[PDB]
Amino acid sequence: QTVSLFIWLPESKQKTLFISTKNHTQFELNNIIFDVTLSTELPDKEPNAIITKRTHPVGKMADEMRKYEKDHPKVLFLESSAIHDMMSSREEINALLIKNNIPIPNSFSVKSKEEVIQLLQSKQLILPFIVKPENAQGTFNAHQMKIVLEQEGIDDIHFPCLCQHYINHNNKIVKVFCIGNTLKWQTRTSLPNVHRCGIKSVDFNNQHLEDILSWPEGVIDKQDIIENSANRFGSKILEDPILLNLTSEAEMRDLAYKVRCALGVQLCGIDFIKENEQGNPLVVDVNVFPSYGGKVDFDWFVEKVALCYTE
Ligand SMILES: Nc1ncnc2c1ncn2[C@@H]1O[C@H](COP(=O)(O)OP(=O)(O)CP(=O)(O)O)[C@@H](O)[C@H]1O
Ligand SMILES: O=P(O)(O)O[C@H]1[C@H](O)[C@@H](O)[C@H](OP(=O)(O)O)[C@@H](OP(=O)(O)O)[C@H]1O
Ligand SMILES: [Mg+2]
Ligand SMILES: [Mg+2]
Repeated sequence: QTVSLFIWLPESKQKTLFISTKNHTQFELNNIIFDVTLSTELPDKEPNAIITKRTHPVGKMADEMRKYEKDHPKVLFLESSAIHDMMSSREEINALLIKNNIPIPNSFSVKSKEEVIQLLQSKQLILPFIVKPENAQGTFNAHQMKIVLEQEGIDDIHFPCLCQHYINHNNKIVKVFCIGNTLKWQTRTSLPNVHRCGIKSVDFNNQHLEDILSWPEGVIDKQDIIENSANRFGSKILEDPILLNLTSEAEMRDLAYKVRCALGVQLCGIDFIKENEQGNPLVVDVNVFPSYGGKVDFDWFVEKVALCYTE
């Protein structure tokens, strides 16, 4: 039997994702011959599956994608417009995690300051909390965060947004990348533990963590400033999370399976933290068709996609 897989990615994503690339590649896996094509444009001939990350929620690619899906219903998308749309909403992601009993820090999708005030006044939302845009993917603004340390810190929040209780997690985050059942994981630095010293809020873009160098004195412990200032608070690789006693392989596989089932996604990245590095994983982010840690082997990627396709 033969299966055609078509990888549809712009050069920008091809460059960040792959060490190198190939046009024609054919291989056999589990008694099936896979023909894999990579292009920046949609296929002229209908394949069995299209493997794609939609660069932006709106625009030409998004439009082409929706049209193609409608007009070629037999083509499997990894991942579809519908999955990208859901994964572009922090509300929709967290609703599915909650519905599927996957621990997260306490989270509220809010539309207004009045709503935030009521959540604070009723002791539902506990300080400090991080404010994440409702839009989750495809822009610089999607990653523009505020940490609210005191009630007065709510004044300049951009709505709609997710307000999520801030967990002091000792500046370690576990990243689990999935190609279906195939996993890759790592630990990175994250954000420092924060202190409620009187400062009302601080801001950072997750793509520009050097913002943290400018936070007022007292929010971060002096020793944490010493330990992280040399790399400008950048997202730095740490030791393997099992070796660090943060998690186990079985825990990561269980969590990743639960998230994939909850969200109906095969190609994703899951970020989780633990309060004081102990207890339940707390999922803080799920991303469609992620970085996989950057610069991955092309042949590895396509074989694992083929494996996923069979399953
Ligand atoms: N509830 C929480 N408590 C403490 N820190 C949190 C947190 N939620 C997120 N963080 C920190 O903020 C960072 C950015 O949050 P998040 O991962 O949700 O945004 P994002 O979707 O912009 C990241 P990506 O670039 O991986 O998509 C995380 O990497 C983590 O360091
Ligand atoms: O895999 P991690 O380390 O979690 O980071 C990814 C983010 O999670 C994605 O949201 C990025 O996509 P966008 O820049 O389109 O939002 C994505 O950008 P990319 O698709 O260009 O690689 C990555 O930065
Ligand atoms: Mg993240
Ligand atoms: Mg994200």
